[PDB]
Amino acid sequence: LLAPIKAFLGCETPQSWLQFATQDIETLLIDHANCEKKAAATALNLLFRYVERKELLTNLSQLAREELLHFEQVCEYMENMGIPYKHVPSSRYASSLRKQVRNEEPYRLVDILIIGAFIEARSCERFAALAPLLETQPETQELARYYRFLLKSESRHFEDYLALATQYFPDTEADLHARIAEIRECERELIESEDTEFRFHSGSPAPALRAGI
Ligand SMILES: [Br-]
Ligand SMILES: [Br-]
Ligand SMILES: [Br-]
Ligand SMILES: [Br-]
Ligand SMILES: [Br-]
Ligand SMILES: [Br-]
Ligand SMILES: [Fe+3]
Ligand SMILES: [Fe+3]
Repeated sequence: LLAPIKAFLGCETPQSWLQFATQDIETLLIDHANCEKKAAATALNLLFRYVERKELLTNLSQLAREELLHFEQVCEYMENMGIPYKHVPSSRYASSLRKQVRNEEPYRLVDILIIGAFIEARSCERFAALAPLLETQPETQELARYYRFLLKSESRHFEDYLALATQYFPDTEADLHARIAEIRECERELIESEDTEFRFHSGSPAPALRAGI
């Protein structure tokens, strides 16, 4: 299941991220909640703009409902875990990737769908990496269960985004691969490079941030 996710991504989640993540479950979960909202937002914006693309309408409308359901599920975990819904401003991740999107159609559309694929792939890999680590303490065992449950969901979302990108790309398969490889390098750098904040999709925690715990 994770084999094609790992092939598609340009790196694994660094061990530095995973070590920090277990020391700030609160930020992890609130940012997770926000990411689920953002994935619904992305899909819905696409439903507004590309009404001629009929497989995108069917698939992404379903996806946006599932993401909203994920949102409600995380909100319930927060309730149950005693976690208030604090203001956590968004990661650098999605906004940086969104800066790569080309203006010219249909490359705009294709880039957005390729980024979707990478975001969903990365989430899937990161949930997978976290789940066994969270399993090790009782107060995070329920979250681990939930993270393993999400894996199937995210894997499908990745596949769907990538399938859409493939069918609406106008040029050769080789041209698609080369563009995917460009976005892969951007995403890899966002994940592996140092990051002074901690979020679901934040990069390798900086010393500054390590000192704070
Ligand atoms: Br859009
Ligand atoms: Br629903
Ligand atoms: Br024990
Ligand atoms: Br291209
Ligand atoms: Br880097
Ligand atoms: Br932080
Ligand atoms: Fe989700
Ligand atoms: Fe998703």
